[PDB]
Amino acid sequence: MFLRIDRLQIELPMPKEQDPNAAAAVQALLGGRFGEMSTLMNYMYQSFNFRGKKALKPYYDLIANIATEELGHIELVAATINSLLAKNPGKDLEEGVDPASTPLGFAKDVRNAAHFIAGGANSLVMGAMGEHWNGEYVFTSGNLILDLLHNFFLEVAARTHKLRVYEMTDNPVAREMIGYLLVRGGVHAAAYGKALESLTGVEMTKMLPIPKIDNSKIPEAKKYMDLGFHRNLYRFSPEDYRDLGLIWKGASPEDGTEVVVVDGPPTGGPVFDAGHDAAEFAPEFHPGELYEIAKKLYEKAK
Amino acid sequence: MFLRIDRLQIELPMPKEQDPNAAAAVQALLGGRFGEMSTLMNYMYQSFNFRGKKALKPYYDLIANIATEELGHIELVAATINSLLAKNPGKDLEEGVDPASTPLGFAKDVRNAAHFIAGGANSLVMGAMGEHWNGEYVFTSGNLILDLLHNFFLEVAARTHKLRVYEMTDNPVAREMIGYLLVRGGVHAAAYGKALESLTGVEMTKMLPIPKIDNSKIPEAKKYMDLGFHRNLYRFSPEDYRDLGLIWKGASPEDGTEVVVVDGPPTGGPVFDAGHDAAEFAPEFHPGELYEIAKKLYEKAK
Amino acid sequence: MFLRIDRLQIELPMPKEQDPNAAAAVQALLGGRFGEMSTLMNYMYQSFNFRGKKALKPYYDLIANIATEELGHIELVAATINSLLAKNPGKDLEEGVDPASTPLGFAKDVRNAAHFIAGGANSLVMGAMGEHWNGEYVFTSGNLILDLLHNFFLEVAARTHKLRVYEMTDNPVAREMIGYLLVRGGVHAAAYGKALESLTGVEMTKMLPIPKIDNSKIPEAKKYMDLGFHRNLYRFSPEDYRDLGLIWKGASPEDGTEVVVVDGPPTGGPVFDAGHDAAEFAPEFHPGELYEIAKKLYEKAK
Amino acid sequence: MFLRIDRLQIELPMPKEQDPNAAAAVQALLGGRFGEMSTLMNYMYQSFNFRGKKALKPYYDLIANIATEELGHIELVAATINSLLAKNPGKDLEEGVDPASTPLGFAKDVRNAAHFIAGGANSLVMGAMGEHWNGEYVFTSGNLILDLLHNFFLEVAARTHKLRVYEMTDNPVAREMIGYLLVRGGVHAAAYGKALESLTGVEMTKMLPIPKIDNSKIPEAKKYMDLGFHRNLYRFSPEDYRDLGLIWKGASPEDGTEVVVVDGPPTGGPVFDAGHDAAEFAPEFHPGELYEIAKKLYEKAK
Amino acid sequence: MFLRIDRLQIELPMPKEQDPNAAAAVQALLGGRFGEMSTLMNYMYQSFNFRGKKALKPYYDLIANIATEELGHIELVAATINSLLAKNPGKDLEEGVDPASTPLGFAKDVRNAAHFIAGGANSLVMGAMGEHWNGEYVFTSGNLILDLLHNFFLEVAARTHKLRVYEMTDNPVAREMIGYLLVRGGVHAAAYGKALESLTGVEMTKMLPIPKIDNSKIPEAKKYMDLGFHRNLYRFSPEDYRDLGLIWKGASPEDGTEVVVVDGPPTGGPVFDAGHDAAEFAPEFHPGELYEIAKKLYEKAK
Amino acid sequence: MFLRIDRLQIELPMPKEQDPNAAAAVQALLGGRFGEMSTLMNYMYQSFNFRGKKALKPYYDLIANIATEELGHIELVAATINSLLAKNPGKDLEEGVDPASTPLGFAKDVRNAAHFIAGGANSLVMGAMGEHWNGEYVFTSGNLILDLLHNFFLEVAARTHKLRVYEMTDNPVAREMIGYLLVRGGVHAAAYGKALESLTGVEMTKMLPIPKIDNSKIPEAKKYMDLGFHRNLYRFSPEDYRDLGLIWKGASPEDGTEVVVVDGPPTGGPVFDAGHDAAEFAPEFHPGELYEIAKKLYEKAK
Ligand SMILES: [Li+]
Ligand SMILES: [Li+]
Ligand SMILES: [Li+]
Ligand SMILES: [Li+]
Ligand SMILES: [Li+]
Ligand SMILES: [Li+]
Ligand SMILES: [Li+]
Ligand SMILES: [Li+]
Ligand SMILES: [Li+]
Ligand SMILES: [Li+]
Ligand SMILES: [Li+]
Ligand SMILES: [Li+]
Ligand SMILES: [Li+]
Ligand SMILES: [Li+]
Ligand SMILES: [Li+]
Ligand SMILES: [Mn+2]
Ligand SMILES: [Mn+2]
Ligand SMILES: [Mn+2]
Ligand SMILES: [Mn+2]
Ligand SMILES: [Mn+2]
Ligand SMILES: [Mn+2]
Ligand SMILES: [Mn+2]
Ligand SMILES: [Mn+2]
Ligand SMILES: [Mn+2]
Ligand SMILES: [Mn+2]
Ligand SMILES: [Mn+2]
Ligand SMILES: [Mn+2]
Ligand SMILES: [O]
Ligand SMILES: [O]
Ligand SMILES: [O]
Ligand SMILES: [O]
Ligand SMILES: [O]
Ligand SMILES: [O]
Ligand SMILES: [O]
Ligand SMILES: [O]
Ligand SMILES: [O]
Ligand SMILES: [O]
Ligand SMILES: [O]
Ligand SMILES: [O]
Ligand SMILES: [O]
Ligand SMILES: [O]
Ligand SMILES: [O]
Ligand SMILES: [O]
Ligand SMILES: [O]
Ligand SMILES: [O]
Repeated sequence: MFLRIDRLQIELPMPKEQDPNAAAAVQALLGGRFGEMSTLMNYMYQSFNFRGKKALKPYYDLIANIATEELGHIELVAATINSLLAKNPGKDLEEGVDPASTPLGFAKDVRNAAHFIAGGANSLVMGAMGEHWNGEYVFTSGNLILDLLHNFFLEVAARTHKLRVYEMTDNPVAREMIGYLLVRGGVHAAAYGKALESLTGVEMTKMLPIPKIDNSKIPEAKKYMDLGFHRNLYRFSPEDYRDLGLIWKGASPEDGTEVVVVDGPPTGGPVFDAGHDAAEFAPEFHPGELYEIAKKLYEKAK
Repeated sequence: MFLRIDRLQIELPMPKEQDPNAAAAVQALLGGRFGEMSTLMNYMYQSFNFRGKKALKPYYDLIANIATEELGHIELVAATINSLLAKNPGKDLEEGVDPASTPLGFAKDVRNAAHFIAGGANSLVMGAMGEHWNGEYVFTSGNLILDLLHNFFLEVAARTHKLRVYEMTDNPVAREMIGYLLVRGGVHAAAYGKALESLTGVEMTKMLPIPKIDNSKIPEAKKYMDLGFHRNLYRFSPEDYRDLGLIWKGASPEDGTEVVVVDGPPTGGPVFDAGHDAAEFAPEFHPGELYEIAKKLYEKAK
Repeated sequence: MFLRIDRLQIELPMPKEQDPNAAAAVQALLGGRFGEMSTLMNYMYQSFNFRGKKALKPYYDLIANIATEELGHIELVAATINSLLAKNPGKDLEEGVDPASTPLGFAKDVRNAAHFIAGGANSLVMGAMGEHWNGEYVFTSGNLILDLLHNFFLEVAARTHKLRVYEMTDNPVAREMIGYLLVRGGVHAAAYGKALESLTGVEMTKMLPIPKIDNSKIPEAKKYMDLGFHRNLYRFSPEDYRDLGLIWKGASPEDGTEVVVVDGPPTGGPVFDAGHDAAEFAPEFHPGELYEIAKKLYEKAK
Repeated sequence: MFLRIDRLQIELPMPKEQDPNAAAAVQALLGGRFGEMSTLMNYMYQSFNFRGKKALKPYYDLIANIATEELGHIELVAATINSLLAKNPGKDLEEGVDPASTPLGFAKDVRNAAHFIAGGANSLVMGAMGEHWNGEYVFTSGNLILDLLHNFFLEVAARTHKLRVYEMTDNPVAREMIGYLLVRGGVHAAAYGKALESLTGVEMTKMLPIPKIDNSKIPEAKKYMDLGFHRNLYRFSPEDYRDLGLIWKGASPEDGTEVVVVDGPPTGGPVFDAGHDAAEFAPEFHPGELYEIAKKLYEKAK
Repeated sequence: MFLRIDRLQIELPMPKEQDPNAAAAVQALLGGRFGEMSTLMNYMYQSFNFRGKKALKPYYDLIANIATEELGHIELVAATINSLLAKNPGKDLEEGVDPASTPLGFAKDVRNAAHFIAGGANSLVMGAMGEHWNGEYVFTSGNLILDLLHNFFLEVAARTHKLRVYEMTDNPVAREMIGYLLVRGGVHAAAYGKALESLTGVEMTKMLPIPKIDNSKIPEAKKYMDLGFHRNLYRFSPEDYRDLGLIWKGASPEDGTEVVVVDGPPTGGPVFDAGHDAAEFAPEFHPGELYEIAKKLYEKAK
Repeated sequence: MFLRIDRLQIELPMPKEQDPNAAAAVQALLGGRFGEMSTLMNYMYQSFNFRGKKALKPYYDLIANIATEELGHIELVAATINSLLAKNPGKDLEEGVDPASTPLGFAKDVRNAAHFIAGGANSLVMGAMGEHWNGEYVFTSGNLILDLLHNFFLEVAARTHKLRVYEMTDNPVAREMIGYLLVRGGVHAAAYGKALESLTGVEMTKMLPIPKIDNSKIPEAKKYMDLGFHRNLYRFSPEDYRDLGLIWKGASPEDGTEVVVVDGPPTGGPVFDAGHDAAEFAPEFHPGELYEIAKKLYEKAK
């Protein structure tokens, strides 16, 4: 079972203005083959399908727990996309938008028109070419070593996509999200590498980094490492998965320092609200009446 | 962000036999168009994309919270499929399997060979025809009423699929899961119906049930209604989404009785472990050495 | 624009038994790559996209008119599938079905479970492997000769699929439909062949038949040829497309006799009603109340 | 069976010049998930699959007839796309185009290059991201109420897409088509809402409009309402489907006025011919010889 | 550029019976995600896309050459499927087949009806669920180490699928092919492992075997190891790719013995001819006349 | 089996600078429905699946041999795309690229962002809309005439796509590749036309050219015809497929001159190396160390 906390894993800054094509690129990191939907769903299904949940508990704890962290990663990437697509972030009501004036004319020419037609200028479950995420992006073989090898690869392929998208987008919201997730994915690759070392004797962490560029070269990632985030494997559970430190121990590939298991989630930051976009009819063409209905619900609870 | 509890939402019975084609049918309820992946991802993305998270808070709480419940539903359906595919449920080691003896011969003739080739006799992210789940199964328009109308329909379509699959197999593991999720889906349809009533004045819950058959006629669903579980909307959050009762109030469609919000998840049941299946090399061809490695990780003194 | 006549293009026989796997095979002829959805949508879009609708009018008339015939062919193939899936053909009410008795148990083991889960034991927009029909099955290049060459090939590929499916099932409903559509497809291939001859001088009809087997060797096709139906190109329009005989003239490939345009559709046969299937909740679990509602709508006096 | 009339459901104006990206956006309304292919194919297959064609005749008439209207809607949207893609609308011959001069250079940079590579600058069976229409966009459950609920949703989701595309495209051809189809889809949603009211007692039409914006705010739609088109359900059949007025009666959601069944199709407008585009080789590189062949066909018919 | 030799990479045994469902399983090894189409197209595109073809030549030679071997592997797997589907292997003519006798009746009930409808009882470009091979099964990142890590994983995933299919069928044609390709895939995994060791210092070959079962335990693989074939990396080029031994050197993972480059292909075996299948119209319904045409082409004197 | 020669079928010129959208258009010719992957895989699978390999040998030789030529065509088109995507063609090391400077900013706005995210600025297995190539683009019926008719169509449809892309792209690398492949595809269509003439008596080559434009109007193609390349069917085999001249004889459709079989491949031109692109991490972020590793491999081979 799962619980939800209404916080992003990190706070995000506010864009100056909408950037459709940046959003379209960041979609690769959400619904593309090596996006956060893929790391999420790989580890989630592997955790369901895991054989030897007690006999191989340290490894089950690892996969089950990282799966849970990836839920917050799809959330964070979606928030980044939504921030880039928001007309009026935080503004509950805009008046005077006239559909006859072609208020979405810009969207005719952007890469991803689906963001504005199918979405209400919001994230979709797709990659940078509009390709919808698919379940064949999941590998769940039941063989622990084969799955872990897959997962080590998956994390460094995902890293490579994050680096490339970072190099496309100058928006601070994207750069902050990517810098943070470069550090988190670095932890995951290190953890799966340590798991493989324990099971096979092959020194997988010595292959890192892939590509051969340090996260320290990405300023936003460097800041998060200066805060210690590359050391941290958070236990995203009230009471379970207490044996993470049997694998998540020893040296960090980033700097050689001792890694640590942190009890509980980080404190994070606020969730994002894109506000009213009347031309998208989102959350309504003119939401004033619906806001009054919601206000009255609180009154009649008395 | 999210947390995980290492428990299924309910206790499931022990499978007494492998039933591949029953598993293949139950896959519709996991990765088909109207399976639990679809209710999950619809509500998850709508929750990310929600505009007016404070101004329309009761409705945000509702979608965000139901999304979180659906995480446990994909888990429960996957455990059911894994139960139907398990050769040696709960058993850490089977010896003496020889690939040359054709130990997967039965799998040649089953509907879903992928369960045995791609999976290690485990669940996959697909429906009853082998179709992998896809992101175009998600509707996230940004318009609150349009989304809620979609979701009401989605829940009753999903219910229809559950009823049809129930009629295909008398397997007790599958029927236990379906009975429970008929009740839970009944709550979700009722909740979206109540949300629509509040926003539009249209008495959507008076359309229920769809199809025109009562859950009380399904013995395994009646079991859970007899415990009161159709009344309960569980708040799957430590501290957030506290305004569910502004919508989740008034009469149950099942029996006219007053519905209630329950703070926190139900107690749950243990997770499922399919055990060793040597022919699937899962978790290893012979996992004895890996089990010894895992045991030695605990020798870590202190 | 289009009009509809509530009749199948031919009378079909009453199914005597459900035959799921025969239905699954016949789906190739509906939603597979070379099924009736493909001939329909190819000619429909080519007709929309046609350049020179006046300057090349005989060829426009041909494609526009054959497209219209193919609407009745998807209808006929769907009726055939529905006949093979019908539990109680023509019967408005069956009572006493109990879901707990596993009334869909047989469907667990059939090839196409989607017919029973997604469909209410009815046709779906897919082929013999469950693959949903897709728009990339359409070729609409704007170049008349290239399109016509495509269409000649399409018809003989479709014929090949019909012959193979015919050889898979001796079901009389399926064979009646296939015999008729072998004849109709023979007309379409001949017509596109004659169109190519007129534009290029290449004697395309001399390539027929493909494969090298005569329709006269298929008893159910010979039935319709014995009535003269291989001669007939029906003009499915009240007033338009009057120049078909500029192309549809000269010898039939079947027997060398003169072909003719028939103004208007053939008489047809009744539509098919699969009746009540309570286990599929179709048209309702118990439709008695809905039938009473419908009856009362007629009480509307005047 | 079906018949064809060589008229669009409304006349369309002529664009000043080609607008590739407008065409690419309008594709959502043709081959996207909530485009006219989807309303067409949903109602078409539901009509084939309908159980109780006599006992539930008013509802069968409704679905069967609306399906027929949607055939003219795919035609109208395709004509709109073709109008936006036409280089030389109405012009049968352009001379002097040299492929070596890069006459399609502009198409290198447009959103939808397939329009110019796979199509001969013509419509394709796809949406606004190039995604080909697929049969999984059809819902045909066999359960009348479930299907009608689906269809009510489908029409208002389609409306939402039409409004968004309208807000992207200032081209009169697009605005006229969309204004007209907003009114027609308004009729369909009202009709399915009235059908649900009759079967369930739930006042579905009171939910309209969705989104909460009146068609009267869209100038082209307002004109069509001033002509009475929101009242009209046309009977697209010579002799069938005569019981539409048992459901299609009472108040219009637009203005409260009495709705009416119109015997027969509207008179409509001319079909569209994009003319010659030599760089697309459409209908031929230089069609002069083919036009002479067609002329001679009329001579030799004497 | 490429050349072709009209020989399979090994001699295969004569099939003694048709086995449709065995063919359907073996399709996973052809067009599934981890089939030979995937190893082929991965290495082929990586070879095209390779940066540093001179500066990193040993690694280019390796990928370019293994790609070429995989061409013969798709050929070998297709021949195996065709053997399992052949009615009359090696026989040019069967007379007396009558379509009306339902000669394809068995095919109604097999898993893969497409083999008999779309194919003429022959291989298709698809996996074990009928899923057509797709280009998203290719990973071509341009980063040498990332690609090589991918390829190491790909080979051991492919091996896992081969082992599972081997366990599904005791058909001798299938098992001969699988035994040989277990050996060949073992060479490829070892070679990519050695390439990774050279570039990273990580002892990837020490992870082998994955799964933890030796090829020597599969009798048909041991057959080929007993001939020495696990030592051999064949250079499939007349004059190019001469630096393979810079990487393909040192110990075999199978037995610790020294591996070698073999200049040129192995001798091979004859190609397979499934013979006439009249019910499939393959190569014609009755090919006697075509055989006479072919014979007469040789009468060409000189 | 197959062999590889490290030469392109023709030399290609060097672009002045990267042209992403030209690359995206040329992708249609690689992985689109009528691209070189399709001609390749059609003929390859038809050759595997061919019945009567001896009795119909001239036709088997033709398909098997043309399949082999198409391998070099996917190679040539990929080289063209890679040339258009290369930042630094031929340059082994660029220093000073800083990811923090947004060095991929241009790629945010191009049509095909996947080239820069999933690819390392390299070719992908997809068409001009990002659609990945799929195995349903292959037709392998087992019926010789039906397949040959398909293949004649396939070649002229492919030609049409090549002409359209030529008209979009002024880059010499694209124009040279397309001019050459127009001539080669002209040979293939002529050859399949001659095969059909021999088997059927229908004068298929008289339909050529399709579209009705001569290759002589494309300057690059004209040059290759002036060199005689339209006459040449190269035998891409050491010793096999020696009966091509039984079909490949008589008049060329281009100019009436006698066609010829050439023993062996053409001499071709150099393969292409895109060089270092540090922002793509291709072949490494900074490949200096890897180049030193490769150098040392040659030293330690002594
Ligand atoms: Li911006
Ligand atoms: Li640090
Ligand atoms: Li625990
Ligand atoms: Li519970
Ligand atoms: Li239990
Ligand atoms: Li008839
Ligand atoms: Li009948
Ligand atoms: Li314009
Ligand atoms: Li009005
Ligand atoms: Li009637
Ligand atoms: Li060999
Ligand atoms: Li043999
Ligand atoms: Li350029
Ligand atoms: Li010449
Ligand atoms: Li030979
Ligand atoms: Mn992540
Ligand atoms: Mn991760
Ligand atoms: Mn659920
Ligand atoms: Mn639910
Ligand atoms: Mn037809
Ligand atoms: Mn036809
Ligand atoms: Mn419509
Ligand atoms: Mn409509
Ligand atoms: Mn291989
Ligand atoms: Mn391999
Ligand atoms: Mn080619
Ligand atoms: Mn070719
Ligand atoms: O991740
Ligand atoms: O991540
Ligand atoms: O991550
Ligand atoms: O759900
Ligand atoms: O559910
Ligand atoms: O649910
Ligand atoms: O057709
Ligand atoms: O047909
Ligand atoms: O047809
Ligand atoms: O529609
Ligand atoms: O519409
Ligand atoms: O509509
Ligand atoms: O492979
Ligand atoms: O392989
Ligand atoms: O392999
Ligand atoms: O080709
Ligand atoms: O080509
Ligand atoms: O070609």
